[PDB]
Amino acid sequence: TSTMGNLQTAINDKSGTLASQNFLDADEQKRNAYNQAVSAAETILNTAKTAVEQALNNVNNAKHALNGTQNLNNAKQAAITAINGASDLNQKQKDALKAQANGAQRVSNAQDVQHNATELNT
Amino acid sequence: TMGNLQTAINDKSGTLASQNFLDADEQKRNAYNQAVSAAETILAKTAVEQALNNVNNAKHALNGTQNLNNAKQAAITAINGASDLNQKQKDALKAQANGAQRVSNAQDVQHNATELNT
Ligand SMILES: [Cl-]
Ligand SMILES: [Cl-]
Ligand SMILES: [Cl-]
Ligand SMILES: [Cl-]
Ligand code: NA
Ligand code: NA
Ligand SMILES: [Zn+2]
Ligand SMILES: [Zn+2]
Ligand SMILES: [Zn+2]
Ligand SMILES: [Zn+2]
Ligand SMILES: [Zn+2]
Ligand SMILES: [Zn+2]
Ligand SMILES: [Zn+2]
Ligand SMILES: [Zn+2]
Ligand SMILES: [Zn+2]
Ligand SMILES: [Zn+2]
Ligand SMILES: [Zn+2]
Ligand SMILES: [Zn+2]
Ligand SMILES: [Zn+2]
Ligand SMILES: [Zn+2]
Ligand SMILES: [Zn+2]
Ligand SMILES: [Zn+2]
Ligand SMILES: [Zn+2]
Ligand SMILES: [Zn+2]
Repeated sequence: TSTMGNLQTAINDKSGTLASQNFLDADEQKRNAYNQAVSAAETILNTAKTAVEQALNNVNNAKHALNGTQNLNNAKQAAITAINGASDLNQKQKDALKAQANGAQRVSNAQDVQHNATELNT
Repeated sequence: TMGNLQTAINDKSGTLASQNFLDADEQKRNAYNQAVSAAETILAKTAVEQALNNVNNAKHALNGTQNLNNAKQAAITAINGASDLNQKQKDALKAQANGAQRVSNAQDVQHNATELNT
């Protein structure tokens, strides 16, 4: 069906999604929900229109719920806030650490910056 | 806000490799590329915030995925209207259309169906 085609359009995007920062840094429950929806759709692509439609909806909703990007932005702001509240750091150190946080490509990089700032401050 | 802008610029290469970009209308691909370039140039709060909006709006506007689903349906419709094809041929061609990973693959299926039908 047109629904089968649409479902395929979602499952075939699996691998690029799974390699994206927005997936990789999403909350674990949300990563699991996307994986489970993709597996369920793959089962079908090997139905009733309602079953295909529910599978499609479940993939789209899981995919849209991935929040790696927002997690990264939140991690950056947390690092910045820490760097700003680090009263013992001089301006040069704060600037360098801010540059690291703002440039963080992964949540772990921003978290490492926060930890390093706090360590240096003490 | 500089941090948030950086998050959008740094995603440029993965976006550019996605089918949703590659098969987007050319004006929408251009719009995303221009917005990313404008943001890169920056890397006033309101100028940073507008740059960010512009990247996010351009990214959201990319429509490769919808172009692919459209191309799939157009191929299916052609296959369905191809009165000289038998059930076996129609089925095989529908499988190819539904499995198309890029717009061009679905358009090739449509052309092939029409050619086979005539
Ligand atoms: Cl991403
Ligand atoms: Cl895509
Ligand atoms: Cl695809
Ligand atoms: Cl054609
Ligand atoms: Na999301
Ligand atoms: Na879009
Ligand atoms: Zn992304
Ligand atoms: Zn979405
Ligand atoms: Zn002190
Ligand atoms: Zn670490
Ligand atoms: Zn720590
Ligand atoms: Zn330590
Ligand atoms: Zn220590
Ligand atoms: Zn990405
Ligand atoms: Zn993709
Ligand atoms: Zn995609
Ligand atoms: Zn268009
Ligand atoms: Zn504003
Ligand atoms: Zn969006
Ligand atoms: Zn099928
Ligand atoms: Zn072609
Ligand atoms: Zn043709
Ligand atoms: Zn031909
Ligand atoms: Zn011919």
